[PDB]
Amino acid sequence: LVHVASVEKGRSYEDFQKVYNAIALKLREDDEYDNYIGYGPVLVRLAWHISGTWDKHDNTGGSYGGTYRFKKEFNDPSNAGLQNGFKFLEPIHKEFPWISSGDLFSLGGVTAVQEMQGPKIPWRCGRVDTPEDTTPDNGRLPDADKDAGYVRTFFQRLNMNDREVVALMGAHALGKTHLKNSGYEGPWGAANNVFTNEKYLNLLNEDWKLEKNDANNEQWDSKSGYMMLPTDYSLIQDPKYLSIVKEYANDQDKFFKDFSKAFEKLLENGITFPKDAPSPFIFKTLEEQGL
Ligand code: HEM
Repeated sequence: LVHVASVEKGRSYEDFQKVYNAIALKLREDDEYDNYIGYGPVLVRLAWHISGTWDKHDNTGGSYGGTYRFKKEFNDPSNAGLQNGFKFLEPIHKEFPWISSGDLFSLGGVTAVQEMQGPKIPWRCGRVDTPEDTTPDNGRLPDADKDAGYVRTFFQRLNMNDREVVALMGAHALGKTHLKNSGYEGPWGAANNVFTNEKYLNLLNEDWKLEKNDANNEQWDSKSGYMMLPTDYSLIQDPKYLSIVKEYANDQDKFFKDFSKAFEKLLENGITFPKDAPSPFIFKTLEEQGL
């Protein structure tokens, strides 16, 4: 498969900045969701799950075709709870019907990170909606009950290396786990809707204990009332991942720079951009615009 990026006809930077603005204003307004965490966390989870289905071997899956809109992918067990992020974005798509699904789902992830005080993420437009038979089969997204070898191998299918994987996993300081969605329950840390290097500090400084939760799954719980997945615990069990964890724990700006590079790579996997294509856009925040 080849997937060539095609800009939505006649649209420029200013059109996409208006879709970003609409997502950012609604994030501000619907502040009460999930006990006042807001929708920022589930929107960056949605952007990673529509991108995480990519397979480098045959170019299937990934963000291009916007196939999460189809039933097979929408009802994948691994996507449980993302229906909330979808319903958030739906009035926004009615307001700007010209944007493709893949572009809207991925831009929601970018808008969430920047509005939660994260780094600027360069974003490219041009994903094109593809038919229901291009929808990937369930089962390509990663299990949580596994170790650092599983993690390294999994992320190789998206050709992410060690530094990219540890930077990406920094997103597990956002939001929380929910028993009814995944069989895991608890907050990741103290600041769950502001983007920081907190995951790495908790990984190095908390007194973590292995326990079973009410769904019979194992998770690591700390004295502070925080939890972590087995796959997050991996990052301090593997010697290569651990030196990168330490690096991000001591330097939030290095974490922001690397997360920014790896998250854009993730959202662009499987997409060929022509060089007539516009450069990646850097959107201004509401605050930068005085809105
Ligand atoms: C081995 C990799 C990964 C596994 C196994 C994994 C698994 C999970 C699970 C089980 C949850 C809890 C879902 C729930 O109960 O609602 C979760 C939440 C979340 N994940 Fe991941 N994750 C992985 C990678 C990532 C990456 C790479 C990102 C983003 C760049 C990410 C972002 C998030 C966010 C923001 C949440 C919180 C969502 C919310 O608050 O509703 N995860 N993850």
